[PDB]
Amino acid sequence: HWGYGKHNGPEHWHKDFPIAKGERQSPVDIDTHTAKYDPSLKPLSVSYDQATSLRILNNGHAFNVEFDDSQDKAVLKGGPLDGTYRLIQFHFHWGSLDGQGSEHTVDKKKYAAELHLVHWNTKYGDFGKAVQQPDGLAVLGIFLKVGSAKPGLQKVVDVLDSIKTKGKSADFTNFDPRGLLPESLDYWTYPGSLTTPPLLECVTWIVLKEPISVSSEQVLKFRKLNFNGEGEPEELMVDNWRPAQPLKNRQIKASFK
Ligand SMILES: [Co+2]
Repeated sequence: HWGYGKHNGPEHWHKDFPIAKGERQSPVDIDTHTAKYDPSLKPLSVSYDQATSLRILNNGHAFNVEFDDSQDKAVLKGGPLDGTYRLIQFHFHWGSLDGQGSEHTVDKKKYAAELHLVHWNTKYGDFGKAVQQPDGLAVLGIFLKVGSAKPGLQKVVDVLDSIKTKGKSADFTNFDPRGLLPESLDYWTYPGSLTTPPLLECVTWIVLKEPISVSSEQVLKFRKLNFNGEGEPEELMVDNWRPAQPLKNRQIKASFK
C-alpha cells in the first residue's frame, strides 16, 4: 500500500490517487514575502476548554490522538472560516534528523516536525461527509523546532512505548491540546488538501507563524515508533512527510503584517 519508502512514497501516490497532481494539493512552501496581509480575516478562535481526548493510535503512518467529536467540545472558528469546525484528532509529521520533518516550509525552511490539529465542518454532520466538500476540514498546522522541551507534549511522548507498532492503541483521556499551542495565533491560510492518501481537496489550512519548541529527547521518542506491525521487520517511523507541492492558482493570505 502507500507509505513513505522509495517504492511506495509520495512520488508514487498519483498512480492510485490521481488527485495527487491536482489544483489544490498540500503542503506548500509559504513564501513570506509573497503572502499578503488580509485585513478582513479574523482572529482565530480556538476553543479547547471542553476537549475530551479518548485514545492514541499508531495507524502505520503516524500516531493520532483522537477526540470525542459527537458534540461541540473542542472547536475552531473565525479566521478564514465560516461556521464551526470540530476537533477530531491531532497528529504529527517528523523527520529522521532535526533538519527535516515538516510538510509546509517557510521560505523553503523545513522544521523538525509539524503538528496537525484536524477539524471538520459541523454543517456536514460527520468527518466522512466533510472530506467530500471543498470546505469540509480546517487543519491547524504548528511547526516544531528542537530546543527547550514542550511540557504539554510530555504526556504524549511517554505513552508512545505502548503504541510502538501499527494498529496498537491506548487509552488517552484527559489530555489538554491547549498545551501544544504557541503564544501567538498569527497565521497564514490557503485552500489545500489532505497530505496523505486519499489527498482529498477539502482543507482550509491555517498554519501558525510561531513554532513551538520541543526537546531533542521528545523528538527522539517520536523516532522510536514503528511503521510496521508487531512481529514484522522493524522500520522506524521517520520521515512521514510529503514535500511541498505546486502552489498553482492560489494565494496564501496572512493574518498579520
Ligand atoms: Co497531517
